[PDB]
Amino acid sequence: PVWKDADTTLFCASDAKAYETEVHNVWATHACVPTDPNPQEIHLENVTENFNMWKNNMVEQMHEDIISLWDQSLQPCVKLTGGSVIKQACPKISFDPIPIHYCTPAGYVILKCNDKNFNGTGPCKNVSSVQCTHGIKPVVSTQLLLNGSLAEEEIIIRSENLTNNAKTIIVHLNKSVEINCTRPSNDIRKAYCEINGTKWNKVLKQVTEKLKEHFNNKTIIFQPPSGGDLEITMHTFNCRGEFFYCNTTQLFNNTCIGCNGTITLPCKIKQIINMWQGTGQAMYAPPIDGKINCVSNITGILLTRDGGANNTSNETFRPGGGDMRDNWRSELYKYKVVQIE
Ligand SMILES: CN1CCN(C(=O)N2C[C@H](CO)C[C@H](C(=O)Nc3ccc(Cl)c(F)c3)C2)CC1
Ligand SMILES: *[C@@H]1O[C@H](CO)[C@@H](O)[C@H](O)[C@H]1NC(C)=O
Ligand SMILES: *[C@@H]1O[C@H](CO)[C@@H](O)[C@H](O)[C@H]1NC(C)=O
Ligand SMILES: *[C@@H]1O[C@H](CO)[C@@H](O)[C@H](O)[C@H]1NC(C)=O
Ligand SMILES: *[C@@H]1O[C@H](CO)[C@@H](O)[C@H](O)[C@H]1NC(C)=O
Ligand SMILES: *[C@@H]1O[C@H](CO)[C@@H](O)[C@H](O)[C@H]1NC(C)=O
Ligand SMILES: *[C@@H]1O[C@H](CO)[C@@H](O)[C@H](O)[C@H]1NC(C)=O
Ligand SMILES: *[C@@H]1O[C@H](CO)[C@@H](O)[C@H](O)[C@H]1NC(C)=O
Ligand SMILES: *[C@@H]1O[C@H](CO)[C@@H](O)[C@H](O)[C@H]1NC(C)=O
Ligand SMILES: *[C@@H]1O[C@H](CO)[C@@H](O)[C@H](O)[C@H]1NC(C)=O
Ligand SMILES: *[C@@H]1O[C@H](CO)[C@@H](O)[C@H](O)[C@H]1NC(C)=O
Ligand SMILES: *[C@@H]1O[C@H](CO)[C@@H](O)[C@H](O)[C@H]1NC(C)=O
Ligand SMILES: *[C@@H]1O[C@H](CO)[C@@H](O)[C@H](O)[C@H]1NC(C)=O
Repeated sequence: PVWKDADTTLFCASDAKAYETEVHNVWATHACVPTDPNPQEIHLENVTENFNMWKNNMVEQMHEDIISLWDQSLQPCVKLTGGSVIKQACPKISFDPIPIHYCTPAGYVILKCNDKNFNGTGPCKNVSSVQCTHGIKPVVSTQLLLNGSLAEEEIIIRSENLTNNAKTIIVHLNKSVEINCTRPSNDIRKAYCEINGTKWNKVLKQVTEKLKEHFNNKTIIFQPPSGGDLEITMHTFNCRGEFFYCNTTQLFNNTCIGCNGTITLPCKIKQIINMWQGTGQAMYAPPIDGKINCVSNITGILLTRDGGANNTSNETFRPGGGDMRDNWRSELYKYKVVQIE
């Protein structure tokens, strides 16, 4: 029972159904193995281990997987890409992510931090050892993290360096907030998201208080993004194959901390997309017929702190996103691959 930090090629596992035509099920059918039937972790009594969620190769390996999955499934009619115009089919596919597990080969094990207040960086006291991670839904989105896990007690603030304003902050919520997005049946690209306002604003209240704990009680100010290409300025996600862009100004600007009802965010289903996998534009086909609906859980927030506010008494935070590696980070944060012996 000796180990050291190391990186190896992992393998993936999932409860995919071989009959299902959903693209995540197909990709996991040919690319992952069945999940462990009898998994079990080994408690490491009075062992303290150092983790770093911002420098973890697991994240890059999952990222490479999700790039491959999307490359094979969600494929665009036209892909303007650094001067090329690769054209191809874009059949309306079935899209709904399933949990994926990340497993070590023989000779390696993953270490899992069970400290219920772990912030992703430095020491962990209650350390367990596993062979596979839990099932992680690979939900691509900006500004808001959806379908995710929740912090087990206090709202957790994750960052590689909180005093460096350039490094993204991940708010890990301890209570989810439902966001219910609909494109009603047949402007066929107009859509909207509904969110409970009292819930959302109570949770933003709590986030404010946490950030106060992290910033010497400086005043905390929320604002929408300041410049961006649309995938950043708007909450962008995929609903049954369609790319939704949603204005979140009503979430990051009324402050509202007589306002307490149901927030309705306007949204558009875009066709031309700035891809998150790599630089380039992808053009898909117009939306499917019928009502397109997704009821997701908001479980985390991607935030960028404003710079140059050192000599002021405020700290400004704006929703961020773009690098999906942080999206996988928000779930992989408690894991670490150690080579055995
Ligand atoms: C570092 N690496 C280089 C290439 N890259 C980009 O260039 N961008 C820039 C682009 C606009 O500027 C926005 C991109 C983005 O997040 N797109 C996106 C597409 C679909 C969905 Cl559903 C979504 F949630 C997000 C990020 C990724 C990061
Ligand atoms: C450590 O985490 C494990 C995982 O659930 C569990 O035994 C318990 O929460 C913790 N154990 C102790 C002794 O605190
Ligand atoms: C949303 O959150 C609720 C309560 O936090 C949970 O029971 C439910 O499973 C979550 N939904 C999804 C799709 O994870
Ligand atoms: C969430 O964490 C906050 C601390 O930021 C705490 O005050 C609150 O009671 C927690 N709520 C839930 C539902 O866990
Ligand atoms: C994370 O926790 C460690 C140890 O408690 C601490 O050194 C580090 O500053 C923390 N980071 C954040 C962003 O709270
Ligand atoms: C965090 O950011 C500040 C500001 O840029 C920098 O001075 C400091 O060295 C950073 N921390 C580390 C550990 O590099
Ligand atoms: C979501 O929104 C639609 C349209 O407003 C509504 O019919 C539905 O009841 C809402 N809730 C759920 C869980 O779908
Ligand atoms: C919103 O959730 C809050 C709980 O904080 C509750 O008071 C209310 O029932 C919900 N509002 C609606 C319109 O469902
Ligand atoms: C922040 O303000 C609270 C007031 O409730 C105080 O107890 C706490 O010491 C303050 N912390 C810092 C770091 O200023
Ligand atoms: C979001 O809506 C507000 C008005 O409610 C508008 O001022 C803002 O420009 C919109 N955001 C974008 C990115 O268009
Ligand atoms: C919200 O901030 C935006 C700046 O992007 C601006 O459109 C608006 O004035 C602010 N909110 C209100 C209620 O004015
Ligand atoms: C969140 O989970 C629900 C329940 O499976 C799902 O219907 C929804 O599409 C998910 N959200 C996203 C953005 O995938
Ligand atoms: C702002 O303050 C942080 C830490 O106090 C420092 O690292 C950073 O360089 C400062 N930025 C400027 C522009 O002075």
